Amino acid sequence: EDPQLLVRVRGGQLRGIRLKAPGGPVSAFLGIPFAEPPVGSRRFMPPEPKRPWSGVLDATTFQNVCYQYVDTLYPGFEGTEMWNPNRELSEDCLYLNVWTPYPRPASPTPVLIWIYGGGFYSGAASLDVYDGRFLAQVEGAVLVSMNYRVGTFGFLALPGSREAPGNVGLLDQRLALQWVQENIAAFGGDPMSVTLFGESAGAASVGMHILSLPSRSLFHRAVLQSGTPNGPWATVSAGEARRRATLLARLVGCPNDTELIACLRTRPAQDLVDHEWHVLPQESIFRFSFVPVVDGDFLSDTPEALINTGDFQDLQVLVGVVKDEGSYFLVYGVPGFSKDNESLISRAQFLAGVRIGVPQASDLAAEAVVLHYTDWLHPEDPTHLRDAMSAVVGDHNVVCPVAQLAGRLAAQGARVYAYIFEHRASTLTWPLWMGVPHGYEIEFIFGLPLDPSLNYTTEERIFAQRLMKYWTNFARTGDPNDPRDSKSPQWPPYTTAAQQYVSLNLKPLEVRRGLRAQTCAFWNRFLPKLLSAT
Amino acid sequence: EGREDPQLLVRVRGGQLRGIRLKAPGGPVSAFLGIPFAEPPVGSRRFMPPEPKRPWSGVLDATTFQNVCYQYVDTLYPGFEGTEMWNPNRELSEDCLYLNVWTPYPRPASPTPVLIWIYGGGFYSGAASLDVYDGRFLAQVEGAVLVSMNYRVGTFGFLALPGSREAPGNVGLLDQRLALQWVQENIAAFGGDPMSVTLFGESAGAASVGMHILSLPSRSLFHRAVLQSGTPNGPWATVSAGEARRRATLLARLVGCPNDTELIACLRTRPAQDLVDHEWHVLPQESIFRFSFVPVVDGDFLSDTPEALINTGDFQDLQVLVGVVKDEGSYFLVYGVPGFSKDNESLISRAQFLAGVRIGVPQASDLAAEAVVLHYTDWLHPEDPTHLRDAMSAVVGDHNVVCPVAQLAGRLAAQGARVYAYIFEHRASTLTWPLWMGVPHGYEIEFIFGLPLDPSLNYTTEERIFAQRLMKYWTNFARTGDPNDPRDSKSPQWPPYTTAAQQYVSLNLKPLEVRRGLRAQTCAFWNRFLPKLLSA
Ligand SMILES: *[C@@H]1O[C@H](CO)[C@@H](O[C@@H]2O[C@H](CO)[C@@H](O)[C@H](O)[C@H]2NC(C)=O)[C@H](O)[C@H]1NC(C)=O
Ligand SMILES: C[N+](C)(C)CCOC(=O)CCC(=O)OCC[N+](C)(C)C
Ligand SMILES: C[N+](C)(C)CCOC(=O)CCC(=O)OCC[N+](C)(C)C
Ligand SMILES: *[C@@H]1O[C@H](CO)[C@@H](O)[C@H](O)[C@H]1NC(C)=O
Ligand SMILES: *[C@@H]1O[C@H](CO)[C@@H](O)[C@H](O)[C@H]1NC(C)=O
Repeated sequence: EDPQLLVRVRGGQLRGIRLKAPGGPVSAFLGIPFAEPPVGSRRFMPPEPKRPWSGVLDATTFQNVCYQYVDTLYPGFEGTEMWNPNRELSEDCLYLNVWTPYPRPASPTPVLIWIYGGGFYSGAASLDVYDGRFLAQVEGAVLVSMNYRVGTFGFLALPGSREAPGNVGLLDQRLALQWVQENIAAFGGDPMSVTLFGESAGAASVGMHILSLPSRSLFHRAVLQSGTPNGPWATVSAGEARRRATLLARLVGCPNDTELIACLRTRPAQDLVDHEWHVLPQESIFRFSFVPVVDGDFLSDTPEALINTGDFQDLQVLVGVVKDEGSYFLVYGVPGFSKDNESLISRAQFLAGVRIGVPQASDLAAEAVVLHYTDWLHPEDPTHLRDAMSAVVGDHNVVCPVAQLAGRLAAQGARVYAYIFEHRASTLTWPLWMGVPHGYEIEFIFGLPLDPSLNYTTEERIFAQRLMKYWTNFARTGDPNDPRDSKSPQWPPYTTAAQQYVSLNLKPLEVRRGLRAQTCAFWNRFLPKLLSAT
Repeated sequence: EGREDPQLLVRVRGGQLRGIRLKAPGGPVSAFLGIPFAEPPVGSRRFMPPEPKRPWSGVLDATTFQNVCYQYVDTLYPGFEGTEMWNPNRELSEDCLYLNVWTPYPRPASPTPVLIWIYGGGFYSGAASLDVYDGRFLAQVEGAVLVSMNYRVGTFGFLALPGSREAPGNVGLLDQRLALQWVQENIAAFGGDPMSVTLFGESAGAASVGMHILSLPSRSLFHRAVLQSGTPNGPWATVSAGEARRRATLLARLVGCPNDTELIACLRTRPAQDLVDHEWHVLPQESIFRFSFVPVVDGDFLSDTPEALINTGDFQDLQVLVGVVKDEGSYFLVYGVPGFSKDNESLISRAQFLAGVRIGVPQASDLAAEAVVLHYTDWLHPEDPTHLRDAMSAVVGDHNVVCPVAQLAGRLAAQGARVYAYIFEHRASTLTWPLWMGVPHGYEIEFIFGLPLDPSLNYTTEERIFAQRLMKYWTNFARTGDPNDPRDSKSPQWPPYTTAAQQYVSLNLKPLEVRRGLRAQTCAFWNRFLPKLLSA
């Protein structure tokens, strides 16, 4: 019995496992329950706190993945399978993981809490890319990650109902946050220095915690990677959540809300997942059936309204995007695209793809997108059209929403730092045309290139080490720069005047100005004016 | 005759003429100035198509420029060469339908290509007699025969009660056409080749050239065309029958004139100046680069709209040269946009930019105007008064000239025409407008006509060489339909504009540089997006 691996938390005693990191050991406590299992009558309901337990709970292994859809577009392919569940699926999935230095930190250490992405329909904290050991060992950080409910289980809502109120996956995350405030000191973590970080739907999640008052006493800083609470996909209205929940119910033979929710609770988990992708209003990509709802509770108003009227004075945010945010999504619905060819498309296929990639756009608004993204010197060139399609989807769904948030936060007191991530992993199994796809910065921030068995280059290991420092410097101080340092390319704050951000690549930091400024003016200022007049 | 220079006596269809021996820097030229080509369009003839000039007895003196057609005279900046250089240099009269001819001295032995200049000035102003249109240098240096005609402007050329007999519209264009007919019948008397006539003009003059391309009866009267900083398509060069009628009727009321015959009859009783004094009061909006009396789509001279005609036309037999100056819009901003002045830097605010766009794009809805502001904003510096000033210039220039030209060039190329496109980017060293205005509308003309060759004018040596290059491109085009010299292979070549490659050349002090896409993205905005917005 190694006393470093034995911790007492409020609910009882835990035994962790000593893991090997490249430069030394780390203590890991995996599969710690933070809620009562949300099963049977507790499906669709807010999480309840975990009852205390007897003896010593075994926290040496990852727990089950929340019940979710599993991707089958390309069986066996690493590019898709690296995001699929790696533990058994279950509705009993509300557990969290903690990595700490070995021996445990002498003095209180900054805490980073990772919230995974996956469209609010998928994801798990057990995926290898989310491995906290490298950050623990190298940076001395305490790293925490939680499972939260996804799909119908986390986000099906009959708004105003007592028994399916909506947003329960966000309340799962909040309970884990509450757990960290109460327990993280036992691991050497500093509960007065918690940084949320996440990617895609996890970044949207982080933003929702910034915009929900109860969450704000549970952290101090935030990192939003490739995702925002504002934007086209991260929220639905109460009417539209009700519509989808009602249509899903109908699809599974169910059945007054009480009666409808009750019948849904009798259905096997897979029966719900079976009909998950039949409730969307259009043929679309980058669109997810069950997501956070503007309920007037967790979210007091729309994220747009909230970001425009918020006071962000004692907040620090790190935000950014990858170079090719849209590319990944094109192979999942747009005719002409595939990982297995160069996806050189016709102009006809481009016009069609815009209707799928901007599914809420009217005929005129779709036409304005096509005209803006056409290179009128090469209007029919298949490479330009393919790359333009990627751009439309990435800009609409991620870059322009990020730019808009960055600017509101900055304008309203927040200290903001922005980046574009431009390095394509040498190990990537997706084709060259997709570039630096959505999700492929995470492995560098988590420090996976430091594991020499993973076949990254020496430059990537050095690069990962740089990114780990920025993120953990930010966690420590709300500033990604070194306090004592190498020095003379400093990462400057993003402001609404200068609009400075940095390129994250194998070369030293480069400061640029304007995150797609002209194009995001199109999406953020023109298109809203268009369809609100028309 | 007897004691008189035998090289200056020529007979045309109407009778005998006496010209004048003028000095060009390189040697003498012959000029026959003030040749009547129509009956004076005065009295009962006002607003009516021109009648060909009846023959005269004796020898008509063709030694001086004749009267300028009655017109508005610019008052904005009195005594200032920037404005005065375009103002009338002879007395104003409705008796003004004269044309001018310049030829080598002695007149060429074998038939020479003819260039016909059609001046600009909004269809409300202009004269063939301005110094800037002086044909002596082209005649002397290139051996060209150059013709320039006066045509009626303002109400006198373009006021229309469409469908009427007494005021059918387009009569100023009919004046231009009669001159083209005159050249056909008569230019051989001067050594010009009637089977090789190339038109050219700037602004309204270029719109006019394009209307002759688009009008059947004019097509037999010339062989190649050159349109500088203007087009028949676009927002300002024509008006619908209904808008022409509305403007004519409003003007009539304003001068105290109530049946079209009765209305037009009463208009003919009014002093020419009364008409001029009210012509600016009939535009539908507060605007710039908009002109009250302009060609009308009558279903006669213009059988449909220029847009329809350029889209459905067969131009296989057409060789055309078209282009633009670097700063088409700057000039116009000082005649209407609050914030702008020739006497300061015109650093405007964002509020002044939005205001100006309403004036610069007068026919735009609120949504269209905001699309323009959003497109032209530098979102890295949205409040910077230097960019705002220059975006205001660009809006006006792109909407009214650059994108219509891009448009025309593409339709013509797509439909068989051999097209050559340029952008002119040299700012004359003698320009009196402020630097912020760049290379403004009309300031290439003096180089094409060769004024820098006159040492009394104080241009640089480099500017003289550059003028000689341009005169060669223009006359080579006139001669052959190709502005390149066949023997000179060392100089860089000017390639034709095509839809595939969209090539065009920069005209400046440096050798020709080929560029691709004449403002392709922005003109997609004006030519493809806004039209689709309009339908909704
Ligand atoms: C440059 O000169 C112009 C011409 O007078 C000035 O324009 C005026 O600006 C004021 C203040 O904004 C307005 O009230 C007027 O409407 C403008 N006059 C007109 C009719 O153009 C301009 O202010 C000058 N620039 C500076 C700062 O010296
Ligand atoms: C982003 N990530 C790297 C974390 C995981 C990749 O997941 C996707 O398949 C992206 C495409 C997608 O969202 O598909 C959902 C639609 N569906 C369910 C029909 C596949
Ligand atoms: C022939 N040129 C274009 C080289 C010079 C034209 O000069 C102008 O007046 C341009 C400004 C203008 O069109 O004035 C219109 C307003 N108005 C009529 C009141 C003077
Ligand atoms: C690329 O691959 C996809 C999938 O089979 C196919 O539908 C598409 O037409 C292909 N394109 C070309 C032109 O090879
Ligand atoms: C040109 O320069 C001369 C020589 O200094 C000067 O005296 C003359 O007035 C100038 N004329 C013009 C046209 O500017």
